[PDB]
Amino acid sequence: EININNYNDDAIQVLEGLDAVRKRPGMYIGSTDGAGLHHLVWEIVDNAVDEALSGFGDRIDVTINKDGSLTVQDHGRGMPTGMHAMGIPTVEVIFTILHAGGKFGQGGYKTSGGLHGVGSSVVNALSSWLEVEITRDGAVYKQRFENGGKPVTTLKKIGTAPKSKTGTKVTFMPDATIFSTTDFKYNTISERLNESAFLLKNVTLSLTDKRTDEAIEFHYENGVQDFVSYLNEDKEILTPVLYFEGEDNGFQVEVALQYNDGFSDNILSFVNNVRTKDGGTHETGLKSAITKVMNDYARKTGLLKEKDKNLEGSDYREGLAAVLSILVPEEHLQFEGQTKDKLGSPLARPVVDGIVADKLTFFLMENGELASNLIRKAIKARDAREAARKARDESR
Amino acid sequence: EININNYNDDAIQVLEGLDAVRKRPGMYIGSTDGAGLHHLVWEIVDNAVDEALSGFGDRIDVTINKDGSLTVQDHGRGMPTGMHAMGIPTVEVIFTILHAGGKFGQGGYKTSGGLHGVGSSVVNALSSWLEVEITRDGAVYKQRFENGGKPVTTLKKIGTAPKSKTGTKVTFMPDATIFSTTDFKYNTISERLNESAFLLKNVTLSLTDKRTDEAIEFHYENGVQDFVSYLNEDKEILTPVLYFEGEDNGFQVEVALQYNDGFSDNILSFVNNVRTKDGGTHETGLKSAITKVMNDYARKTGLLKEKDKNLEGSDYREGLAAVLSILVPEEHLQFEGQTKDKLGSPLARPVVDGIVADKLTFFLMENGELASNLIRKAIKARDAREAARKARDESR
DNA sequence: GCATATATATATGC
DNA sequence: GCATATATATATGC
Ligand SMILES: Nc1ncnc2c1ncn2[C@@H]1O[C@H](COP(=O)(O)OP(=O)(O)NP(=O)(O)O)[C@@H](O)[C@H]1O
Ligand SMILES: Nc1ncnc2c1ncn2[C@@H]1O[C@H](COP(=O)(O)OP(=O)(O)NP(=O)(O)O)[C@@H](O)[C@H]1O
Ligand SMILES: [Mg+2]
Ligand SMILES: [Mg+2]
Repeated sequence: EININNYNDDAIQVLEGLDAVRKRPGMYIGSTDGAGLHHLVWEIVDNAVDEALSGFGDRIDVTINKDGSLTVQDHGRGMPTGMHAMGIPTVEVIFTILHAGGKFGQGGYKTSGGLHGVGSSVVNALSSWLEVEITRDGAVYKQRFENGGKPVTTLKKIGTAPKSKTGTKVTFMPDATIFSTTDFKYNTISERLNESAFLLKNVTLSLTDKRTDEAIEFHYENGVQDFVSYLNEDKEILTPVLYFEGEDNGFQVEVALQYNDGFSDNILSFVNNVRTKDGGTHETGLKSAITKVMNDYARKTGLLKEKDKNLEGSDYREGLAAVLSILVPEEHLQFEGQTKDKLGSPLARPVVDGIVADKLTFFLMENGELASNLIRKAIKARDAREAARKARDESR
Repeated sequence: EININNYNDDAIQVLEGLDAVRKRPGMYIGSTDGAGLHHLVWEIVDNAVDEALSGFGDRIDVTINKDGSLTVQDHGRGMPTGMHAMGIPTVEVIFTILHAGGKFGQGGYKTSGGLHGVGSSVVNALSSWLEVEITRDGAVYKQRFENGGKPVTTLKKIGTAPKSKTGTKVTFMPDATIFSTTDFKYNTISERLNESAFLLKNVTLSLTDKRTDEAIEFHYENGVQDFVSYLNEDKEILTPVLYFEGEDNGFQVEVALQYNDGFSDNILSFVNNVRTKDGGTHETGLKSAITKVMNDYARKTGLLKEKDKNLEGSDYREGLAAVLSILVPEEHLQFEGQTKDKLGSPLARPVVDGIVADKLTFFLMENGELASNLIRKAIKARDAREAARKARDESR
């Protein structure tokens, strides 16, 4: 037996890779609960999106099948259908080998959300079967895997097509043995695709559930502005949607703002169309140049007096709705961990802060009335915040 | 030439493992700053700690070399010195292959910090050079890597040692090309190792910084009680140090708690001697149980009434300082992410909430004067909080 | 029908 | 500059 009194060469083991991910899923998707479960879905969809963000495809069709598996069809270029430089088909590289793919700087993708090269393999490793249909250059190629991403067929030609017809169609059963639930939730996927559809002013995403025949479809002519509105729908707005966009040593930033009656700060941020829910170097940029440009503004118009300290950030965000969406080139792309919740690209902080800072300073100079009322609300906020502290402190 | 318009099988690159941690350092230590740099220390210490937790090593010393490299010596069993079955020294397999080790429950280890099979390998990949030295079985073996972990010797026997003596000595220089800083910080390391000491009664930990001639040692006999006591040192207490402890399903919970005249809570938790700075299922059951037990004591003794609302867990934790250290078995260990920052194992919410609730019940039932000052403390809390709500609301 | 989680929303302090 | 907890709503499983 292996011991403890007996730690020899025999005791160190090497996982075959997809096996590493079956053993330590937590490292790759976070958790094996339903939140875990849906990260598989996001991995495949992010792949169709990265195709669309490079220019290929105007339609992604997610589909919960009767039997419980899920499908992502796109009209992008297709996965390469030949022999890879390593003696199994390239598709087989995508799905079974880790740290492999097109987004390492080579030039196959423009800006793009994937960057680790694990996504499709992680989905593959964690499924009890998985199928690919590629459409390329007149032909349709299929291949299947079973029992933790194990090839059971080579890539294999099964049909012809119109020649203009291209794209990828993945379908996987998540593994009952890995996940405490394998019940895909139509409500979760609907809300995700909707989030994504905002971010492709030119794309249509769809979800179809053959379990219930429910179906929805998303499309948005004005993108991040439509996003902000959709955050303030059944709410009551105290400003028109501000829309600021710009570029800067290859960064591309798009931002939409609109205040509401409310008191919440509610601001959503995205690197290369990938929601970064914990914020990051980009969100900090925005937060910054609001507080700077508002405080600077109110000092220049005397509405915060001279001997009067500077409002705080909380104040200026109280009631805010903001969608921030940056494209960051691959050479500058850093997130904080195999996930993609937080953004560590130190360049994004001056990028955004810079671009925002200019656009905003110039919006207020133009709408004096709107901008004064924004500074008066901010003043009212620090008044409330201070009254709470006054109180909480009196009581001790 | 590889572009958007020419994407066939050469646009997919396969990164050799250690190159991947160099390509995407965020996925692997989350940042390439002072915080990332100090991650490379903690991985090598946790490896040493893991030996002591299985019973091997009474000592762990850490040195910041004049040249700015850092050593970590342990007297544990030493890494296996022979030939791994994949055809290379086992030492090599540790420092150069990802997803490899003795902690996937094979028996080499009891319960350990580590579990991913990557830490040693990450430190090597991010180092201008790395040197191991194993003492086992009468011999001192030694092996050197350069240029992000490519081996420049093999595992070479370099001399003699006495036949019962054992240990591993890991020296590495962080790679200045990767990190924005490679100054190791003595205060930082001091602090971490202090804390690693409170959980290792059988180990004395050392830090020497040959840059400046300063050293500290660390040894504790009392675990989380010595830890809580130090957490409160220059504060004023208002309670003895409380210590619960219990076992369940092979898990082991230990926790120390103690209150101060302050308004802050100070909960520190640990899985397998590894610090979980974001909590996780085990901190949460810790907190759950404090709250539920204390409101039950509230209503049973009548300091809360029918008409009154249950107190928030926030109220009960003001001035709280606590250290929760659990031991969780490999076959249940699971973090959210590669990062070990928060625990994700489901069975630990019940276990810790079981052990503490039972134990803390028993204690209030029997320390009623104190139990009532506590409850009264949470109330005057709640009245501060609920004073701030009204005095804020009364401002809008 | 009971308690389960789930979608959402505010709350400062170190 | 940084971490969610829950408050209480509703929807759904034991
Ligand atoms: N739908 C698709 N269409 C075309 N190519 C694809 C598609 N999905 C994956 N690929 C290719 O397969 C590679 C592997 O992607 P993937 O396994 O998800 O990792 P990745 O996109 O690079 N980066 P990450 O998603 O951060 O893991 C990609 O880089 C693409 O070249
Ligand atoms: N100080 C040491 N003494 C003895 N064996 C060691 C030591 N350091 C590492 N090892 C061996 O190397 C293996 C892998 O080290 P490491 O790569 O950091 O992996 P891990 O500790 O298993 N997993 P992880 O640390 O989760 O990032 C361990 O399982 C041990 O067998
Ligand atoms: Mg991807
Ligand atoms: Mg380790």
